[PDB]
Amino acid sequence: VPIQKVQDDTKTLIKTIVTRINDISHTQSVSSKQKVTGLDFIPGLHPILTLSKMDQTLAVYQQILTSMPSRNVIQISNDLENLRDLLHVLAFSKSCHLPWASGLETLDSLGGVLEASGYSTEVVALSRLQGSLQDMLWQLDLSPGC
Repeated sequence: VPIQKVQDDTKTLIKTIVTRINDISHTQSVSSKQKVTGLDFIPGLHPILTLSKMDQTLAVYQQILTSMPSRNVIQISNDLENLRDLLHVLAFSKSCHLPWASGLETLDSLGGVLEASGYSTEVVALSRLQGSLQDMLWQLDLSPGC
């Protein structure tokens, strides 16, 4: 299938996945209930990553999301797979072949980004995962390399 068909489903998927984050992110008021965020900071930056890094970002976030006994963020973990599915078929139409991320490749190489500083609240993982998802969409119009 053409890249444009893959992107059509990826555009709506990312925009729909982020809606679940936004729905529980509606309570991230200024110093109201956004407590236990480790140190009131966002060490999960939103830089320019490639299709290979995009799949890996969802794989490594799953290793932190598993530690979150909150149906709100767990139901979202299954929706991340749907983005990655198209992402693998996307690079195929670009003559590029990316490796399927296992999950447990950089659990510790990334776990230090958060320091596990009371990372048990939804707002925290959601504040990181929110733009992490949208950070795959704009990227398809920037530089979706492999």
